[PDB]
Amino acid sequence: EITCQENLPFTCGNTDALNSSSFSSDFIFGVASSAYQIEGTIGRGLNIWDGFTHRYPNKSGPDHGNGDTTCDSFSYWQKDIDVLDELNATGYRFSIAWSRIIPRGKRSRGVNEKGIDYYHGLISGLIKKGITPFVTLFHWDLPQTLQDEYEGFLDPQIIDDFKDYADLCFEEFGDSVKYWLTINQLYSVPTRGYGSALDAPGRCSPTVDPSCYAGNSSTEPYIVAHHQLLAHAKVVDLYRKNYTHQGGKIGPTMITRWFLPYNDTDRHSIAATERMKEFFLGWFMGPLTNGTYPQIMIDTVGERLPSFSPEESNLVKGSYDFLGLNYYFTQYAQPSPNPVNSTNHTAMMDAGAKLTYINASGHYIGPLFEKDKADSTDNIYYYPKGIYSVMDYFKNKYYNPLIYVTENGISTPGDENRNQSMLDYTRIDYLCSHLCFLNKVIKEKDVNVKGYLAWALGDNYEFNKGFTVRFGLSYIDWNNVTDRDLKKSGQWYQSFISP
Amino acid sequence: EITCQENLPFTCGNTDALNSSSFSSDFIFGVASSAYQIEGTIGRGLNIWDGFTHRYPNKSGPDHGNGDTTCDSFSYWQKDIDVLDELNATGYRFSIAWSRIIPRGKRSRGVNEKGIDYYHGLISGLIKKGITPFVTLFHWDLPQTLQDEYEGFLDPQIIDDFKDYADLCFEEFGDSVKYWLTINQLYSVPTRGYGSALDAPGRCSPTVDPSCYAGNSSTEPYIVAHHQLLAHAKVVDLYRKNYTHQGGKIGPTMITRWFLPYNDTDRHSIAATERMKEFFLGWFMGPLTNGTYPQIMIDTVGERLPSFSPEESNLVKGSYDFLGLNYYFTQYAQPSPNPVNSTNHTAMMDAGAKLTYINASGHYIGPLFEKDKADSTDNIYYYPKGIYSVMDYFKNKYYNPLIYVTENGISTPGDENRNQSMLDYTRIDYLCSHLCFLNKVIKEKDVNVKGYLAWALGDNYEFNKGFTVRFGLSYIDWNNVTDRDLKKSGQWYQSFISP
Ligand SMILES: *[C@@H]1O[C@H](CO)[C@@H](O)[C@H](O)[C@H]1NC(C)=O
Ligand SMILES: *[C@@H]1O[C@H](CO)[C@@H](O)[C@H](O)[C@H]1NC(C)=O
Ligand SMILES: *[C@@H]1O[C@H](CO)[C@@H](O)[C@H](O)[C@H]1NC(C)=O
Ligand SMILES: *[C@@H]1O[C@H](CO)[C@@H](O)[C@H](O)[C@H]1NC(C)=O
Ligand SMILES: *[C@@H]1O[C@H](CO)[C@@H](O)[C@H](O)[C@H]1NC(C)=O
Ligand SMILES: *[C@@H]1O[C@H](CO)[C@@H](O)[C@H](O)[C@H]1NC(C)=O
Ligand SMILES: OC[C@H]1N/C(=N\O)[C@H](O)[C@@H](O)[C@@H]1O
Ligand SMILES: OC[C@H]1N/C(=N\O)[C@H](O)[C@@H](O)[C@@H]1O
Ligand SMILES: [Zn+2]
Repeated sequence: EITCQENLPFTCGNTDALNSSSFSSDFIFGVASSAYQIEGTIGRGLNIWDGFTHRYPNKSGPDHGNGDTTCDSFSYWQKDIDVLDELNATGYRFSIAWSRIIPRGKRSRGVNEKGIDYYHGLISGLIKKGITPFVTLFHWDLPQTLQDEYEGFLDPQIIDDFKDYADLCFEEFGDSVKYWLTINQLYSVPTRGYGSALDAPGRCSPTVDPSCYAGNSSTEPYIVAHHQLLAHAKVVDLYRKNYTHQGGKIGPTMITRWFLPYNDTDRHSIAATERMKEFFLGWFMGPLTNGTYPQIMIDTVGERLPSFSPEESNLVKGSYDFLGLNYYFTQYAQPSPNPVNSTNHTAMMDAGAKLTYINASGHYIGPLFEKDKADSTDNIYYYPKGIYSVMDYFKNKYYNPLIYVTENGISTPGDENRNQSMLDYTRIDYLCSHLCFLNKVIKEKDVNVKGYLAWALGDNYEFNKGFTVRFGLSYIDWNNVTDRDLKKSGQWYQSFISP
Repeated sequence: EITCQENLPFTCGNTDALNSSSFSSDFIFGVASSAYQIEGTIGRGLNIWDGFTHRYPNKSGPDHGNGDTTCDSFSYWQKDIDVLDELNATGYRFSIAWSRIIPRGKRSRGVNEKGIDYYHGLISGLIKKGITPFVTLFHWDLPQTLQDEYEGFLDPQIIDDFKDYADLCFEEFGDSVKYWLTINQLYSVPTRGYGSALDAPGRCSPTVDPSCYAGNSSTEPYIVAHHQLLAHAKVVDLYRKNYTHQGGKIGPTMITRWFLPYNDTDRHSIAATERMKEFFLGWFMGPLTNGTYPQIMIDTVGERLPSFSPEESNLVKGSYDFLGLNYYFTQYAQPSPNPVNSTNHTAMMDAGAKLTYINASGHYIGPLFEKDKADSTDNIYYYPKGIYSVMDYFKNKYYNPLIYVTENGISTPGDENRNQSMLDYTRIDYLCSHLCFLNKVIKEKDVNVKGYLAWALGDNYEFNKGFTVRFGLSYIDWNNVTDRDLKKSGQWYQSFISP
């Protein structure tokens, strides 16, 4: 019988009690990254994260930081492999920058052979060290040209451009890459990129944020989400029809959260919690498992929710061999109005829920996850059992999928000095508390989870936050980025992997 | 009788002997800038100077500097107006960033009203201080989308996109702007952007520079130059047919240089010198005055030189109300082979000339203009009489045009500290020596020159050099860019203007 802690102090950092041998022999352990965040612009075209951070610097991060040079994994990819080798990691999730291999967006305009060579070397070096690649085709860094030609995922033109890009990746790298992820966190671009405009490309309704260059927060999230599903599905069908000889697997990445009622004896809060599951997870998992959006979304969103034709439904339903599930935290849900006629209406209001980390009786759900110094009542708190709840829910509700945990991790503040940042015991407690629950759900619920990739391999540019927070298991000095030095968490993870 | 100095020491910094009253009463005096170099990316889309400096950082400058923030004239445009007001300047040349007003390149994709507002405020503030704007529509900063859709000026699609952009500028700002420049230095994009790949977009033949993403240095300069002439001419015809009510004037900007024989008793060097005039100046001035390229270019370049149809010839011939002539220096020319079959052949080799600053008897042409610490035999030297020679030549060869000197200036090294940089006596000597010759040619040759705009208003990002050199008449601290403090040269220029 496995017992896991939900509250500080944690004791799961003792590798005598929790280690890789606690999991099945074949279980993959590693770390994750993405291309905007780590490579730098050298050698690639420009994408919408370049565009957004440069046009709206105060949205790039409080320090106005961006991915121009970052940790320079363009030059120092071997040092990333060395970190993985030091960890004895068996997996590494990274992304391919579309703008590095097809700087002009549309594949007929030519490829960047040097870009292709950069990923070939990375992939070869990973394999030579026994590290299985998990490659994300699209971690948000859309070539700027596509955004400017047709507003990217807002237009159905994205489908074929994304398919031709994907096809080039499978042709060039699929002999060695056997695990592909299509779009990172399907929920995030529609809502943050086209709803709140916190993320690239930064579109929204005028009264949501007057800085947005265009948009409609009420309708565009749905359009973009629908196009993401179609583009994803077209790529999975291409992979499974044209690249079955490579013997690999493909899936989407979901951001997952658990949801609990803000008041667990209040029917209205319970109903909001179930609505959040459908609006946050079912918005994509209903299409992916059934070819349709959830009924509550059909009902509430009405004419703003696109329909799938019968062909599209069939393309999307079942369009995965596995699911990459990212997991960081859980929210309490309570009812909230949905003012659909308000000029500041967003798609995120359609769920009819307000989300918090404190419940009605004043209980904070778990330890601190992210401090927000400008408004401390907006602090995020984590909830280790949420990983158990999410995996259980996916098995039960979503037809027993094969799952890889493709991100899990926690930041520490960029204001800490190097010594403080290296002594990242808060990160060991976060990681180990989640791994304990992950082992527990695999054993108790028989969830088909086959690997875990912690966020992040190293310190990097953090979307929305610049370099004001650090997520790495290895530390990078921004005044001299060559080295990636294992923190206390990296050193702990090394011992967890090889106890 | 006017006597002007050609060699150090100069004495023309004494405003008792040379000042604005030496020139006609109506003569315009001011300074110049360009939008990439001064504004920053905030509030605009991305262009090919963003793309080039980010993809090829070692070509942006030795410091890898770029125009991301620069002197932040987006925020501090009023401080630029204050500099001009302090100078009592009567003119200011600046450029409009296409990517600020039409971030998506093609006007039908929408305009950026806030971008438009930024130039309206600038223009209104200039006029309120009695400063005549001279506005460059295109100072090299092509929206990246156009480069990625069709390779920008490489394709004839540029013509209409540039025309629709220009039309928006005339509609929005032409009620107040009465002097328009179309393309900055017609020679430079074809040769540096598409020949040597020193400049955006960075195309060349593979053996010229293996880093180029595509190109052909032998043919693409000609294609691009031809499209520039067509696009320029289409915009001048639009201005003169549709905006004649505004009562303004439009012209191209030429980079001018004088050329002298490396050996003035050697027929071969004399012939090379005359070939350089045709290949450097006549490449554009033959079309602009006659609708045809020079005969020597027709003969030498052969099938690589595009033809104008009769309609195009007529559009281009006479497509100026004035000429903006930039002038910085003069070269000696000697013969050089033109290996047209060599894989590393460039269009610049077609003139059959090698250019130096030292003649056959060892004479350096004038004072130091730019030191090149990596190869000192590549140092540039200036030649004050060259401004006289150029203006005389334009009057005699090119049908007595109306001329504004739209750039003239000199750098000082970025390694100097602030005190040294403020004590920029070398810049006073450069400026005054040229102004003396400019007054002399107006008086002696009756050249129709009506104003002079020194490069630059302030320190800025220098194409190819980052922040490793300074050109300003006012100093900017890169650790805190708000202020623009007049240097010794700005203070001298103030007294020259108002003696
Ligand atoms: C941040 O920048 C935008 C311009 O993109 C401006 O509209 C907004 O007010 C600024 N935000 C703050 C908090 O100052
Ligand atoms: C607009 O929404 C903001 C946050 O969504 C809210 O504080 C404000 O009341 C809303 N305004 C109206 C008119 O509903
Ligand atoms: C930068 O870091 C690398 C790795 O530690 C080191 O070898 C190199 O000397 C350092 N550079 C400077 C300038 O300190
Ligand atoms: C500069 O960068 C390019 C890659 O864009 C590389 O090909 C070239 O060798 C580097 N130049 C030098 C002098 O190192
Ligand atoms: C290529 O040109 C470079 C400079 O233009 C020159 O030094 C070299 O000789 C040329 N090579 C050939 C094969 O002509
Ligand atoms: C920056 O320069 C401006 C102008 O001199 C000054 O007012 C402001 O205090 C300076 N900022 C800092 C942080 O020094
Ligand atoms: O916020 C941490 C990490 N979290 C993420 N999702 O939750 C992103 O996919 C990744 O790019 C980001 O850096
Ligand atoms: O090199 C000085 C100056 N010289 C220029 N031409 O000669 C450019 O138009 C301008 O952008 C550049 O900064
Ligand atoms: Zn940048």
